[PDB]
Amino acid sequence: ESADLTELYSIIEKTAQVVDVTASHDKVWPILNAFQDVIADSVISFRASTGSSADDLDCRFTMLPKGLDPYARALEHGLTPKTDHPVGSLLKEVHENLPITSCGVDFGVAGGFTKTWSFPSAEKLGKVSELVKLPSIPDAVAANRDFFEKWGIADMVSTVGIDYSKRTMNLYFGGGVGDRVPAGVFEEKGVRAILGELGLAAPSEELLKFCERSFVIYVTLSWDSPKINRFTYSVMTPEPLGLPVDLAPTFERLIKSAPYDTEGRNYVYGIASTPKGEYHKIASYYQW
Ligand SMILES: [Cl-]
Ligand SMILES: [Cl-]
Ligand SMILES: [Cl-]
Ligand SMILES: [Cl-]
Ligand SMILES: [Cl-]
Ligand SMILES: [Mg+2]
Repeated sequence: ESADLTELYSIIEKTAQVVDVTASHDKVWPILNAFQDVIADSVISFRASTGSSADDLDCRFTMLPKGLDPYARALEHGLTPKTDHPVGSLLKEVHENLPITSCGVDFGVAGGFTKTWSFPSAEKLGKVSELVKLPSIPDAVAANRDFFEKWGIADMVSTVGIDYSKRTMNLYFGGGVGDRVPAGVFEEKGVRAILGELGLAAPSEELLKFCERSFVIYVTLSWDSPKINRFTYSVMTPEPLGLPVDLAPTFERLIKSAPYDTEGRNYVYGIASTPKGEYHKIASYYQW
């Protein structure tokens, strides 16, 4: 399957160029070699960003099997260094104490290994009450326990992302046929209240219209701040050109001119609110 990795690299290099990023052969090939045994059956997607994060393109391999510890694999191959910071111990704690059924890894095509993904199945979700007991959890989860309880989302953790490069964590809520994020989270009063409570930028008119199409949210937390770092609404659609947003030129190019067919496939779009403003994300699915 060495020639398979060669085609995949060639797709990664070109897709990077579509969004004005240059892939690093020296960073990406070790990752392809490290995960060669799980790439064929993985879901592979490319995620572009506006704002500061526009300087790299993320590549994600998801739906990786139970029995792969993707952080351990990255450590084993020297793709990321050992650390005593709790970020390095959280994955194992989450995998034991939340009903995780598959996983994933995430890398910048220029920057190298950045994140792991831990996925419960939609039929049985994770709980904030179990997260707050984990030795390596950010203190900010319990520090915002009021927020998760207020908005009725504490028992519907649907994905955990761990970013080793930034020392942040993402908690997703909602998705698939699982428990639903309450409707009030997506109505204007709710969007204003949430962003206000979290000290984030007041929602734009574009964000309000986008929120009407959303049923997945995720919260970004860190170990070094008691405050939620950002709040992101997500929308899944096979017609991203029809989203009620103005698309960045790089996003339009990724939709229209990727080196592969996404005919029919869903894209995943996000709008992140921070204390300074709104930044967008779009994921295109190469292998599904
Ligand atoms: Cl993110
Ligand atoms: Cl509801
Ligand atoms: Cl996103
Ligand atoms: Cl998203
Ligand atoms: Cl910011
Ligand atoms: Mg259910």
